[PDB]
Amino acid sequence: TADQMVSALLDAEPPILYSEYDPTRPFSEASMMGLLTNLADRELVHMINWAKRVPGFVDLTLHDQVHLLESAWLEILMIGLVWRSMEHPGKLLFAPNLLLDRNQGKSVEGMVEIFDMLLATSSRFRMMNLQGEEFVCLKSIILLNSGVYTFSTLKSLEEKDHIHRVLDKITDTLIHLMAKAGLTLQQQHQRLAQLLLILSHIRHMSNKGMEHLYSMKSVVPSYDLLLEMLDAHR
Amino acid sequence: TADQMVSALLDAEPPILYSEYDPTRPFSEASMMGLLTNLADRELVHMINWAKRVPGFVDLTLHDQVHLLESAWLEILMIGLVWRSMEHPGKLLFAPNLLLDRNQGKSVEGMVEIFDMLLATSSRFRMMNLQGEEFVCLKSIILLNSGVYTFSTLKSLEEKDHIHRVLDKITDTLIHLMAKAGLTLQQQHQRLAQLLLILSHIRHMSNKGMEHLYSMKSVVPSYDLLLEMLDAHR
Ligand SMILES: CCCN(C)C(=O)CCCCCCCCCC[C@@H]1Cc2cc(O)ccc2[C@H]2CC[C@]3(C)[C@@H](O)CC[C@H]3[C@H]12
Ligand SMILES: CCCN(C)C(=O)CCCCCCCCCC[C@@H]1Cc2cc(O)ccc2[C@H]2CC[C@]3(C)[C@@H](O)CC[C@H]3[C@H]12
Repeated sequence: TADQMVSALLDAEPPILYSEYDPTRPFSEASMMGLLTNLADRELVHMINWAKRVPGFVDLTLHDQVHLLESAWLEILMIGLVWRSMEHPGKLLFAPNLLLDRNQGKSVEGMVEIFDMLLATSSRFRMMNLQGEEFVCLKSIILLNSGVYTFSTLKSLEEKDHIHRVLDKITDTLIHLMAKAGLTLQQQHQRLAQLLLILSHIRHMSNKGMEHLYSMKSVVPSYDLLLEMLDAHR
Repeated sequence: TADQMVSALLDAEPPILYSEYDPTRPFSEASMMGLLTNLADRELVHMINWAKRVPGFVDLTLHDQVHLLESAWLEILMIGLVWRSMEHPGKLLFAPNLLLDRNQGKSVEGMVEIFDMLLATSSRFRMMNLQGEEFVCLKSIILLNSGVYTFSTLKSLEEKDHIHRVLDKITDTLIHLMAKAGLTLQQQHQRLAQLLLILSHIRHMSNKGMEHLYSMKSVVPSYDLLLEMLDAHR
């Protein structure tokens, strides 16, 4: 049911991790990229656990699970960051001990442009009063949607049909949440659209972020890493 | 009204332009990039005329009109291409005299990857049976939405509020179209979501296309070009 979908997603939420650095040492000696890389690397392991709990995800082939996570990982990191930063105007809560403003983004060439986008997205979330139940629906939508247009064998046709069925169930769930909040039918469809259009901007920001990461010529999980992490034993 | 919005958008549609090349000359001697650049350059002029007819667009400042078109131009070109290609499986109808398959995209390094995405998007449009009235709504949404998160003066706050009001009116229009087609309330909100999620993929494809164009180090309209074209006399 829609209420069961909501509880499942909320129950699956990953933990909020801390940055790893000597708090009794001067900040200017740290590698900003080192801290951010190390944080994301640890978040990615919990990402895989969360993804396996998104209803419908483990019904797909391992190959298609990997394709979806390879497309979506940075969008999923970024929507979590924007959500964890919503109540910190002007700052990005990478971790509770790593709350950064835009001037701190200037320590890495090209990064302040990305921080500005993330900050503006968190502002948009605040303006709309995004609720946590909506947040978990949108994050699941990113996981299922971001790689689905870039997979026509029979099995692929079946995998795409299943993804679109799950996506439709999440839509039904978002509408149900909004009807419960007292929105009119018109406000429900307007708010659904506003939320989904924000996903376009998250995609944009992920593309700009990935371009920035690739420009360091080093900071990106490989196909084989994600495959090994998703291909678990019992 | 919603019906008036639909008629206004349909009436504003740009013409379908032809590629410029000697049809009595061998194809292998043409510059593929030359043909594609020259086509897009001519489409951009008609783009500006169309944008000025999207309800609400000319109410914005010239500066914000330019920002929106600078963000959105390639997405708007690409959604038109995908729409003009819907009934040509396996081909991209850049122009009626320039219908290209994926092997023709291999003549420019890096381009076949983009052609594959565009082709897969046109397939998705065919699968959903996208209607022309829906197409014009989605194209207007791209224009209004793609640059709205990347503009907090009072005037900017007013410009963003107006954009979001127009966007909400287009949502209402898309729902109205779907109710008229006989869809249930559930199918209406599911189809609205499916359409808006495709816009995320169009954004993605524009980002990959822009990366490809910038990699030629040359093929992109400048801020000053768009400003001069939008800043018309009477
Ligand atoms: C084959 C084995 C592979 N082997 C050897 C490995 O070590 C495998 C590890 C491979 C994964 C390594 C990925 C590291 C990604 C770091 C992302 C970084 C942290 C972060 C964290 C967040 O929560 C939310 C968002 C963001 C990003 C936002 C956009 C930013 C600011 C960009 O502009 C520059 C930095 C970016 C931020
Ligand atoms: C300051 C004055 C400036 N000055 C001097 C000028 O000349 C101002 C002209 C500046 C504008 C020039 C932009 C040229 C853009 C060409 C885009 C090209 C044609 C096209 C047409 C479509 O309808 C739909 C889509 C697409 C694109 C899809 C993605 C593709 C395949 C990429 O992978 C490589 C080619 C791309 C396709």
